[PDB]
Amino acid sequence: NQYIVARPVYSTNAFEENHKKTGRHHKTFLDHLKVCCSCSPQKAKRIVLSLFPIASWLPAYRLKEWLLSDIVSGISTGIVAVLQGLAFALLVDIPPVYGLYASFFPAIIYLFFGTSRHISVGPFPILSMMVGLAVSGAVSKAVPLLDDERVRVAAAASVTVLSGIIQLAFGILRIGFVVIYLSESLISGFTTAAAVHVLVSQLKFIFQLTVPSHTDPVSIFKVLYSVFSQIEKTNIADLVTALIVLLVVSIVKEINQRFKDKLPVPIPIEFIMTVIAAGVSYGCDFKNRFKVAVVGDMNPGFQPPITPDVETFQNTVGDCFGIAMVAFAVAFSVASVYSLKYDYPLDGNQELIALGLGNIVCGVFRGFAGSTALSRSAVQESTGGKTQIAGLIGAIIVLIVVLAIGFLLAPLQKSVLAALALGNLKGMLMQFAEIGRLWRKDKYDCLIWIMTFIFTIVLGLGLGLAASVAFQLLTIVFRTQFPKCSTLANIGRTNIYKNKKDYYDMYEPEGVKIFRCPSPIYFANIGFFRRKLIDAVGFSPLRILRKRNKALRKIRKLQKQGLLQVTPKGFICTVDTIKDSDEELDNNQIEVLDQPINTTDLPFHIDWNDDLPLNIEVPKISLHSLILDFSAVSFLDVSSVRGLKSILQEFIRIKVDVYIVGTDDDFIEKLNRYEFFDGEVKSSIFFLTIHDAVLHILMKKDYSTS
Amino acid sequence: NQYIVARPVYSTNAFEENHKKTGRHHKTFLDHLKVCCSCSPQKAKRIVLSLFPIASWLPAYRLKEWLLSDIVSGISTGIVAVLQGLAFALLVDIPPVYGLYASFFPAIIYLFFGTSRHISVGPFPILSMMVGLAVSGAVSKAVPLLDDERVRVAAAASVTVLSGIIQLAFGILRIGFVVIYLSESLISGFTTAAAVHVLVSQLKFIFQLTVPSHTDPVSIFKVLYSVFSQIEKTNIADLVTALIVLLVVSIVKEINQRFKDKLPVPIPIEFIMTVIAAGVSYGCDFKNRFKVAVVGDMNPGFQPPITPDVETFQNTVGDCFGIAMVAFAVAFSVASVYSLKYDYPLDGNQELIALGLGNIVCGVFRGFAGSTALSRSAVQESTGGKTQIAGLIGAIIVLIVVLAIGFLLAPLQKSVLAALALGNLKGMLMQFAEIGRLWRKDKYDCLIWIMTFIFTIVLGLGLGLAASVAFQLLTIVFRTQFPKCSTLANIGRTNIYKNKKDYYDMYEPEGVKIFRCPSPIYFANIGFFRRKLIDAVGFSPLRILRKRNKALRKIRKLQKQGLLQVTPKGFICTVDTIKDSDEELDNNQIEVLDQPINTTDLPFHIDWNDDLPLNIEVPKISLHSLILDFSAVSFLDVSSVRGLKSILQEFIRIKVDVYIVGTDDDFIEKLNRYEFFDGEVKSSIFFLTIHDAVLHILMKKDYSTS
Ligand SMILES: [Cl-]
Ligand SMILES: [Cl-]
Repeated sequence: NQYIVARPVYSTNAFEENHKKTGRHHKTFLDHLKVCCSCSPQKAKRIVLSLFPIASWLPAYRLKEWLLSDIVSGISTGIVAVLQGLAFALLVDIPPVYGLYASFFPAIIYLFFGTSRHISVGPFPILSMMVGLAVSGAVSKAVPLLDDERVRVAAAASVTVLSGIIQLAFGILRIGFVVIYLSESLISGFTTAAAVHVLVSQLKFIFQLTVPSHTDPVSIFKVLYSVFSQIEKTNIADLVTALIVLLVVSIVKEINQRFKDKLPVPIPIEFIMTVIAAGVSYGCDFKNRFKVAVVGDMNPGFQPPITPDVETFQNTVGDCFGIAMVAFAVAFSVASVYSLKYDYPLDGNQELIALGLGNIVCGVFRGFAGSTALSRSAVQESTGGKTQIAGLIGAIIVLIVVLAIGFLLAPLQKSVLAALALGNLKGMLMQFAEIGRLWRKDKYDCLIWIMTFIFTIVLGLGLGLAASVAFQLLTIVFRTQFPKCSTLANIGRTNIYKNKKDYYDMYEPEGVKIFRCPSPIYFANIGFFRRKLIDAVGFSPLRILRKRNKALRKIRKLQKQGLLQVTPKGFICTVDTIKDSDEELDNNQIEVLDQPINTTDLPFHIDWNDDLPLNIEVPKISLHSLILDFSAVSFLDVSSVRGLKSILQEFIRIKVDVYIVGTDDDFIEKLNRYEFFDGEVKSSIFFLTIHDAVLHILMKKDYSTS
Repeated sequence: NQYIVARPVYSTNAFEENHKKTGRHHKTFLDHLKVCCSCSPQKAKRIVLSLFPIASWLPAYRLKEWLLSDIVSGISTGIVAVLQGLAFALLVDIPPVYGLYASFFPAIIYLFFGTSRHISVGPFPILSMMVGLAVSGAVSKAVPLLDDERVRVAAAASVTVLSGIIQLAFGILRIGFVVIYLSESLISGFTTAAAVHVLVSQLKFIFQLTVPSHTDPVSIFKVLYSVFSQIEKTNIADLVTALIVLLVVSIVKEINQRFKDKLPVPIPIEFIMTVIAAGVSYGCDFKNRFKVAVVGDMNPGFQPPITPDVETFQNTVGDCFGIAMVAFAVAFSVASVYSLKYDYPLDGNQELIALGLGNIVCGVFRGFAGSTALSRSAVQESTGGKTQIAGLIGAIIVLIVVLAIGFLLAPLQKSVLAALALGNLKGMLMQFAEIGRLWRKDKYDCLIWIMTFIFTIVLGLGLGLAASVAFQLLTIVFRTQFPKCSTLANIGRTNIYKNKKDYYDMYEPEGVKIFRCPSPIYFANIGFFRRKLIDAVGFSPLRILRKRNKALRKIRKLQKQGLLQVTPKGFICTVDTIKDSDEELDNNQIEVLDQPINTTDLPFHIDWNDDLPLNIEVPKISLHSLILDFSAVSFLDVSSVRGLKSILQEFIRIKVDVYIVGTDDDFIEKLNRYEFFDGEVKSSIFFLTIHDAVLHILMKKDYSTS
């Protein structure tokens, strides 16, 4: 192997000069705006088919291969969705039939407007908790036992319509890329904190206690006190039934996860458990024997459309923003999992449009918000879900339960629903193991995780997410805050320049300094960059310039008085009796020491690194060439330019040639916009690589030696 | 000038093997915590000298060179500080003697604990506005005419004590680097919007109208409506006097800065205008002839110490946090303009300590928060101020006014004080020109400017600032969100690789792709990076792997059925035109298509790019080597490393070699912590430069051809 290169030393200017560059009209936004408004027949059809995905996958339906799997997966997911809807309507503190409305309407709208094929659409615990908190805050700020739940149902419907409107607006404006602003560790900490929230929320149903509608901040600790202050009134039948259901459900769920091969269809343990619980609570008469809290009689049928309260809109706009963002984040994560697993495209913008429309229709018809539960999407995909016909059949099962056979869910206890909702928490609760992993790998992401979790538990579920996103954006600045700037030296007498402190037998060319900042320099970076550059070169260029200007002022004062005669050979002095005296420039003239040294008045050049007459003392420097390795400097903001240009100017003023190497052409094109280059700072300071600058320096210095 | 290199082709591993690495100790947190508790004699001496700067700059005082200049500068800045304190006590809506207390106490404390030598310590308009808003909020939220102003004075004192406590705590924990979290454009937009706020807040004194204590959000609009709703009751004498004062002070400040040289000292125009205003108001009896509002009679002397209300602390935690942050940011900016101008070190943590102690003492003695006014600091520096003895003399002048000659300021109108404030406001108002400048230079910083302005005008000054810092952190993500990822190619048959779309006569080695992402490839951009890499290579590695696994499954099915035979020659097909039968794997068996292809059961190689027998079709790829130019990739978070590892594995599985080049030694070391490396994704994929990777590819491929 041999790396044999023989070419000329290239500046960026000399390179672009010798190699003619393909002229490219990069873009404007006028032509982009107009080409975005072409409205060709083919473009109009493409837009109308991207807004109505069912027109594309329904005619391409593979009946023989998909119909039975869709029917089976739909039966399973609908049976699960009925119970999940009842439980999550308990989480919202409304009658439990509105959970069935929330399980019915978004699935039917997403069947038409959605691009995913494997997610089940409906409520999930975190969003039901967020909606319950939003409506408990909306009923509080309201300028004035069945009226209470009626007002709560109205507030839930209005919160749902507003969050659906926000989602639909975000999908129309094509902002479907907001999901990138939530990292894996932020989502992890938020979801395990929310699982702890839900665990705490199910305690009033396991024990059958009466807990107020507490609100954030610190709602979880308020709910814990309300629960364990009454722990002497705990219903024992509710507790025992909930523990039995939770135990059996978790055992059979682990069995389903472990024996996923020998099992043809996963065991529907939730269905069996609720059937058995309702049968034993109806046969043994638990409602009057043990005084348990049961689901009770639900009204058959749907409710007429409702009108959204704009007062609730005003009172909960921010809560609905949080609800819309969490709903989209969760649904897009689950849908992305399945789209990567089955290799089909997933339009994020369409998701927002599909979920917003579903939430609007749901809230209009008295349901509450919901996008996708990973627990129900897994039940749908694991049972053979091939298309969104499984969602249609799940919604048909929900419709059958709403219209015909809801009376069977009358003797079912709320502790059983709470036990199921608690059984679905193992996956999120065991994410506490991410703390140690992230500690090992990346402590900024461990900070995001730990720091998200604390915010969400301490604050609310919607305020915690906002503070968490802000802190996660702050850790990006933490990463690039104190960069490990280094000094480079040549190792091997070749074109390899490494850290000066890392290898033996390196070589720094005399008078040359190579400095590397390993990160994008921004506003929070440039003071540190200047401090480290000054520590690396060994002096402050502005201080050297100021002392040189002081020395030049003293030389002029001593020479125009006659004590120092100018000669083209040197600084001969007729009298060597200089007395100690400083000019003591006042506050209004001291700014004259930062000006460039223009000593062309004297016929000969002053050597500032030699000794000056009459004991005038100036700090002597060895540096004559400063190379800046800008390879890993991705961007420069407005603050970086101002800071860098001023840094460069002082170096240039004290006669130190500055070279910037390792930058691509886009970097220099962007630097041309800041009006960075001028006289005394030109584009000739940019070279290709560190070696290119180093060979230029060597030839310059050997020619100056000649 | 010829660049000639002849070295061996170096992986990172081969370079570490050939060049022995200088062993360096671990900078452990425990040993660092060991140096923390030094208990050394000189260490304790320097700690005490750093906490009490006066013990170091007072003995080193130059009397004959500094004393008279400091005396004159102190006289001038104290005469300015009296009037500024009165005006800012107007801004806080308390009696005007508390502005004198605010101009006295912090200066006397900063004389002892301040590392600056040129700033004038006291209130400035933005902080007086913030303190007044915090006081109005506190009096609003307080659980149930002189009593109203007494309540306001107590709330101001308490808000000040809490602001000082927060500053002192931030200085004790050594967090004096938070000023880096405010860019130049954030500060510019904030100070322009705040100058607009201060302009609107002085209108109730120019016109002499009764405006309620409006509070944010949109307090600027509320105050404008209440002002221009009663614009008919405007006092004409107040407006005329304010306009005359404003015209004169603006003209004379312009004459001052235009003719700095001819004037030995700047013309004191606020003082002269105040004396003339008070004289024509007392002689001509403006208080009874025109019913003008005057400063009134002030209580001669100081007030006894007060105890901070903890109810006010509870009510204004966040308000005082914003006040502390704005105070420190402003004082540090000014202090930094003179440290640099006069070349002395400025400790930020001692700045926080001194400002916090000054605010605590001021609030205890019935003052309001203040750090420094750029207008007053400029008067102190521009008049000859050399040390903080000028601040001591200004505080002595404020003391004289408080105790002895305060009654002279009795007939002075408040419109004159408002006019002085506006004359000082002109400078921050002139920052509207930065909009077009930033528009031309950097549009992310233009966005920071405009959004900071809008957040500060619409929301509060404290909420406006909080929102602004969040959006400015978000723009950092906006920059690195959609990087200009590009494909590279060789120019000149040497080691120069540039954008494939930029020059003519470039060269792509057959089968090699070189991909460059020019940014830290973090959580915001790993999906984008993945998509762009897939667009660059021309295919999806996972899709090719899945179709190859499908083809191999069909091959094994047809070969164990006896339909085809295996031979060292290849596949022998006695039967051709096989019946096409897709296996149609189910949802729980399909992830077997993502497994590595281990066809060692068959003795011969299966050339997946050749023709497969019996109508089997797989996509063919020309790519056999993929180079990733990670030179400008600064950092990688957990999300990046998971996404990056996933991308690499898919490529490796389809037999495409992957090389990562251009990364420094520190970057590879960080990667090891993440456990990125394992079997099949080794450390041998890292090479020094792109040419090193390319020379390795060529030798590998030519050896395989040989
Ligand atoms: Cl779930
Ligand atoms: Cl000011």
